[PDB]
Amino acid sequence: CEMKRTTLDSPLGKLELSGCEQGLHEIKLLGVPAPAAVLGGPEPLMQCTAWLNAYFHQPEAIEEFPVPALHHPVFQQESFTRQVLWKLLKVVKFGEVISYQQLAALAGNPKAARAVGGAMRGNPVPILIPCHRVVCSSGAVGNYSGGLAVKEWLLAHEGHRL
Ligand SMILES: [Zn+2]
Repeated sequence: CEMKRTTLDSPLGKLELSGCEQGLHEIKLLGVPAPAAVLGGPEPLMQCTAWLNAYFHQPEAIEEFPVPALHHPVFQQESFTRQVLWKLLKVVKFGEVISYQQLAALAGNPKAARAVGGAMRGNPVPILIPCHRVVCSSGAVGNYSGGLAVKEWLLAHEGHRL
């Protein structure tokens, strides 16, 4: 699993994308459309770069971009966390939101909202797997592993009045 990396500047700051031939491993926030610092394969990395560029700069076409394969260890083995992440990825689209409770139910256990909240913090590929779209049943934005301001920027970017 030879790890390759590249960096992509964005409205959220420099994003570090890492992965291998088998898939995208992580999207990390290090703190005008920009190119990835290092061009070329592996394929999942190039796909992630194109996806992110579209998400930030050509959002109307986001559904057109293929989602790269994921190979971070969290996706390699079965677990409630993986079930949660995959469900979120598959169901909650651009402009949509879901409560921690609804996602828990989706994952098969309506009473596991806290575990769902914990699962969000174990998400290695934010934005792509929209942990920012998981919010409070009260209407509040809710906590975010990457900070409230970041969660609010993403939600505002998707049409929310924030
Ligand atoms: Zn890998």
